[PDB]
Amino acid sequence: GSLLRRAEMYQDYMKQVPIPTNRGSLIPFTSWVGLSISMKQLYGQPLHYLTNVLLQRWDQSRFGTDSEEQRLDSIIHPTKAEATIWLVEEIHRLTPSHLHMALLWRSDPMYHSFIDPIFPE
Repeated sequence: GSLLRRAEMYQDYMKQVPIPTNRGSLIPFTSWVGLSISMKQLYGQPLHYLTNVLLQRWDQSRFGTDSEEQRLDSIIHPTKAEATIWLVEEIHRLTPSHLHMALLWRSDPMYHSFIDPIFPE
């Protein structure tokens, strides 16, 4: 039963945050985490634990490349990138159980580092 109270409160909160229907202009970016910070600044909403973990994994995945350094937004267009993040965020708001979240957090000693603070409102 470890972490069940906080997982339930967390998922109950995130499932109720609406995905913005009105979008801004394209956001230049050089990392997925960077793009997510821009989105949090501009739209003033948190992103889900599962989104923050996924974006960090996408950034980590680029390391070790044989290619020369290249801006991420020269590979994935910012409009598509932001759309991707809102799509995965909607999945993570609407589908996972709080039991599943508690199970992940039991195995992730740093889980709190992927949970956003409360935003104004």
